[PDB]
Amino acid sequence: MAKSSFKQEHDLEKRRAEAARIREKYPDRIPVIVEKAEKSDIPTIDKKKYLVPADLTVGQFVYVIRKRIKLSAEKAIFIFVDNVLPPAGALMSSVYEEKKDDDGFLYVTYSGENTFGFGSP
Repeated sequence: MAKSSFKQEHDLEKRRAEAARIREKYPDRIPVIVEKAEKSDIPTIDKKKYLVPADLTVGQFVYVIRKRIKLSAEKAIFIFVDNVLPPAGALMSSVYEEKKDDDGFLYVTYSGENTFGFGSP
């Protein structure tokens, strides 16, 4: 209902392994799986999945998306997961190991705001 991707393509072995493999490896980079929300209207960003360092926060991950993906000036991005709205400033890292975790891999879903929805080509 909230996100849509991994639920269609399950592969814990991959998530679990890559998760513990990285935390054991050294980089300790936050595995972020960006996915388009159901009511998402912010298309352009190559979401899919990619490992992002834990040396940053939630809003930093947002800063990663940097709302430069055909986004508007005064506007920005917004993430929804499991019907939530992360602290966007906390710390995807600590957070990853303090509240939200499934194995070590982090799954997120992006969504925009009053970005694009007027006239399409």
